[PDB]
Amino acid sequence: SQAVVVAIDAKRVDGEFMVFTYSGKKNTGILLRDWVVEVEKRGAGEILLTSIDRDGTKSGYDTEMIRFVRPLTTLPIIASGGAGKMEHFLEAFLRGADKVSINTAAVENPSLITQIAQTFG
Amino acid sequence: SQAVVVAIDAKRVDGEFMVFTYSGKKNTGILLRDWVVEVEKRGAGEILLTSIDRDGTKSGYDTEMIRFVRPLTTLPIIASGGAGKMEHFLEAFLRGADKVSINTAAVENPSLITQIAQTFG
Repeated sequence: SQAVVVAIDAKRVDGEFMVFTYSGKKNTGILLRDWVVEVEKRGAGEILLTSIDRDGTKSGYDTEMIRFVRPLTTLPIIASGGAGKMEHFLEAFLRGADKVSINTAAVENPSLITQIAQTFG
Repeated sequence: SQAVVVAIDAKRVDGEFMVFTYSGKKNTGILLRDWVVEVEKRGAGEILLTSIDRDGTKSGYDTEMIRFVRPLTTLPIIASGGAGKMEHFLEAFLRGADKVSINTAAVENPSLITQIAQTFG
């Protein structure tokens, strides 16, 4: 299972977390709560959980979505989308994320990588 | 280090692999070869390597980019972008990817998750 990462992009639609495909543009009609479980059962090794609701912003990770997903699966959850500053990483971990993903934020401030790794491993 | 995933989006510009930010839209001017090394030194636990050149296609992962990155770092590399069918996963692994990421391909054919996990773990 260690070989498979499932990336899940989700956002709020009418009070429900829905899975989106095609770079966050197509509403699949599949509930996030159902998909997370199925991905675990099928043998995914970790989940890359991207909130389309926070992706591209610097407001922090979507901690409500992390909280929602945490009790539904035992897999490692990688929080993605929204990171801007050091306090955001602790916040994700406190909601049950196992890992944090950074991209633009890392390029623009490489020291974030160092700071997370020295604090959290 | 296990806590940090660095996502790197890259593509070819004038014969060089360049790092892009802002969902693959801004050319940073930073070479992929330099950035991979720096991310390793700074303590990233794994790299999510997305080829903007194959993302959103179903042609396979960008195996040339995986080959290019493999000898530059010892970190686990997650191949991302381009997956369409089972033979693509073996191909990525054979170029040195440690993991494969799937998203739209998994939603559209959940059995891919099962098949990768039973074959590769």
